[PDB]
Amino acid sequence: RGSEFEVQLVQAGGSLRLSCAASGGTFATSPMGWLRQAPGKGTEFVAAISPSGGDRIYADSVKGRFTISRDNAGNFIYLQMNSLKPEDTAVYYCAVRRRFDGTSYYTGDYDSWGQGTLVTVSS
Repeated sequence: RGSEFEVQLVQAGGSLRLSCAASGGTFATSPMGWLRQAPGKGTEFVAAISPSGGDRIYADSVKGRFTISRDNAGNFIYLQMNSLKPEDTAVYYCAVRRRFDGTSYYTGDYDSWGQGTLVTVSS
């Protein structure tokens, strides 16, 4: 479903797998991430994965519940969301790291890419 973006309804304690695709290995060289915007809130950082697949970092509010991965051709990254809370209700964006002014946790170094996904968690 959707309106300006894709929509996903889930129930608390459920799981969901977001996916984000490019063409021609667009982000084979780039570090990647997921950002989210909860209503009223600024964009926050969720997870990031390096080109090698192996430097994965997590907002402490998703650490241990979410996991990030990618393919090797540079076309896909996934966000595997488990133990969903109603606190996780937000619009989710995959993002390319295009600048290197801060750490890998810095939402400012990321550009959202493609089309967001509203994940509503019903208590």
